[PDB]
Amino acid sequence: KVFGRCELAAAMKRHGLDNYRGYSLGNWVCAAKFESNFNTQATNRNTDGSTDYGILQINSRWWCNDGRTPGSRNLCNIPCSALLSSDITASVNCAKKIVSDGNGMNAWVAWRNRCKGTDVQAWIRGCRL
Ligand SMILES: [Cl-]
Ligand SMILES: [Cl-]
Ligand SMILES: [Pt+2]
Ligand SMILES: [Pt+2]
Repeated sequence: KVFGRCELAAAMKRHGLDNYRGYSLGNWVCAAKFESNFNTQATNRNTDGSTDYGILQINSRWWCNDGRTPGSRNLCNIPCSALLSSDITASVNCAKKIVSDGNGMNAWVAWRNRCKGTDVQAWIRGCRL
Protein backbone atom coordinates (compact mmCIF):
# COMPACT_ATOMS: atom_id res chain seq x y z
CA LYS A 1 0.00 0.00 0.00
CA VAL A 2 1.14 3.54 -0.92
CA PHE A 3 -0.02 6.03 1.67
CA GLY A 4 -0.82 9.63 1.18
CA ARG A 5 1.17 12.11 3.23
CA CYS A 6 -1.64 13.10 5.63
CA GLU A 7 -3.00 9.52 5.59
CA LEU A 8 0.34 8.26 6.86
CA ALA A 9 0.65 11.09 9.42
CA ALA A 10 -2.76 10.22 10.83
CA ALA A 11 -2.00 6.48 11.02
CA MET A 12 1.33 7.21 12.75
CA LYS A 13 -0.33 9.61 15.19
CA ARG A 14 -3.10 7.08 15.95
CA HIS A 15 -0.28 4.52 16.70
CA GLY A 16 1.50 6.89 19.20
CA LEU A 17 4.49 8.07 17.11
CA ASP A 18 3.70 11.87 17.46
CA ASN A 19 6.41 13.13 19.85
CA TYR A 20 7.51 9.58 20.75
CA ARG A 21 10.83 10.17 22.59
CA GLY A 22 10.46 13.85 21.54
CA TYR A 23 10.36 13.22 17.78
CA SER A 24 7.38 15.24 16.45
CA LEU A 25 5.18 13.68 13.88
CA GLY A 26 6.73 15.44 10.90
CA ASN A 27 10.04 13.63 11.68
CA TRP A 28 8.40 10.24 11.21
CA VAL A 29 6.59 11.28 8.01
CA CYS A 30 9.74 12.82 6.53
CA ALA A 31 11.62 9.61 7.40
CA ALA A 32 8.93 7.47 5.68
CA LYS A 33 9.06 9.74 2.62
CA PHE A 34 12.77 9.38 2.06
CA GLU A 35 12.93 5.67 3.15
CA SER A 36 10.05 4.13 1.17
CA ASN A 37 8.16 7.00 -0.50
CA PHE A 38 5.16 6.01 1.70
CA ASN A 39 5.04 2.45 0.29
CA THR A 40 4.55 -0.38 2.77
CA GLN A 41 6.00 -2.86 0.24
CA ALA A 42 9.40 -1.19 -0.18
CA THR A 43 12.41 -3.53 0.14
CA ASN A 44 16.09 -2.62 -0.34
CA ARG A 45 19.29 -4.64 0.00
CA ASN A 46 22.17 -3.36 2.17
CA THR A 47 25.83 -3.69 1.18
CA ASP A 48 26.36 -5.97 4.20
CA GLY A 49 23.75 -8.52 2.87
CA SER A 50 20.88 -7.41 5.10
CA THR A 51 17.59 -6.04 3.75
CA ASP A 52 15.40 -3.08 4.70
CA TYR A 53 11.68 -3.58 4.88
CA GLY A 54 8.59 -1.46 4.88
CA ILE A 55 7.45 2.09 5.28
CA LEU A 56 10.42 2.93 7.60
CA GLN A 57 12.93 0.56 5.98
CA ILE A 58 13.58 -1.52 9.07
CA ASN A 59 16.58 -3.68 8.63
CA SER A 60 17.16 -7.47 9.07
CA ARG A 61 20.69 -7.25 10.65
CA TRP A 62 19.09 -6.23 13.97
CA TRP A 63 15.34 -5.93 13.91
CA CYS A 64 13.43 -8.67 12.07
CA ASN A 65 13.89 -12.23 10.77
CA ASP A 66 13.98 -12.62 6.95
CA GLY A 67 15.64 -16.06 7.09
CA ARG A 68 18.59 -14.94 4.98
CA THR A 69 20.80 -12.57 7.09
CA PRO A 70 23.72 -14.50 8.67
CA GLY A 71 24.78 -13.40 12.16
CA SER A 72 21.84 -11.10 12.73
CA ARG A 73 19.31 -10.40 15.44
CA ASN A 74 15.52 -10.26 15.51
CA LEU A 75 15.13 -7.72 18.31
CA CYS A 76 11.53 -6.79 17.40
CA ASN A 77 10.67 -10.54 17.38
CA ILE A 78 8.94 -10.48 13.98
CA PRO A 79 9.27 -11.81 10.44
CA CYS A 80 10.50 -8.94 8.18
CA SER A 81 7.45 -9.65 5.90
CA ALA A 82 5.21 -8.41 8.74
CA LEU A 83 6.84 -5.01 7.99
CA LEU A 84 5.32 -4.95 4.44
CA SER A 85 1.62 -5.16 5.56
CA SER A 86 -0.80 -2.35 4.56
CA ASP A 87 -1.37 -2.15 8.31
CA ILE A 88 1.59 -0.32 9.86
CA THR A 89 1.33 -1.58 13.47
CA ALA A 90 4.46 -3.71 13.44
CA SER A 91 6.58 -1.15 11.64
CA VAL A 92 5.44 1.40 14.25
CA ASN A 93 6.05 -0.85 17.32
CA CYS A 94 9.39 -1.92 15.98
CA ALA A 95 10.41 1.71 15.33
CA LYS A 96 9.62 2.60 18.96
CA LYS A 97 12.15 0.02 20.10
CA ILE A 98 14.71 1.20 17.44
CA VAL A 99 14.37 4.87 18.40
CA SER A 100 14.60 3.94 22.13
CA ASP A 101 17.92 2.02 21.62
CA GLY A 102 20.24 5.00 22.39
CA ASN A 103 20.75 6.60 18.91
CA GLY A 104 17.25 7.95 18.39
CA MET A 105 16.18 8.64 14.84
CA ASN A 106 19.83 8.71 13.69
CA ALA A 107 19.34 4.92 13.25
CA TRP A 108 17.53 6.01 10.04
CA VAL A 109 20.31 7.40 7.82
CA ALA A 110 17.73 9.12 5.52
CA TRP A 111 16.22 10.95 8.54
CA ARG A 112 19.68 12.05 9.59
CA ASN A 113 20.72 13.17 6.06
CA ARG A 114 17.38 14.56 4.84
CA CYS A 115 15.08 15.40 7.77
CA LYS A 116 17.28 16.28 10.76
CA GLY A 117 17.48 20.05 11.26
CA THR A 118 14.92 20.80 8.54
CA ASP A 119 11.42 22.26 8.73
CA VAL A 120 9.84 18.81 9.36
CA GLN A 121 6.50 20.40 10.40
CA ALA A 122 5.94 20.92 6.62
CA TRP A 123 5.38 17.13 6.25
CA ILE A 124 2.19 17.41 8.36
CA ARG A 125 1.12 20.83 6.92
CA GLY A 126 -2.63 20.94 6.05
CA CYS A 127 -3.48 17.46 7.52
CA ARG A 128 -6.59 16.65 9.63
CA LEU A 129 -5.22 14.90 12.71
CL1 LIG B 1 -2.30 1.39 9.38
CL1 LIG C 1 1.37 0.47 17.12
PT1 LIG D 1 -3.39 1.74 11.49
PT1 LIG E 1 -0.87 1.00 17.60
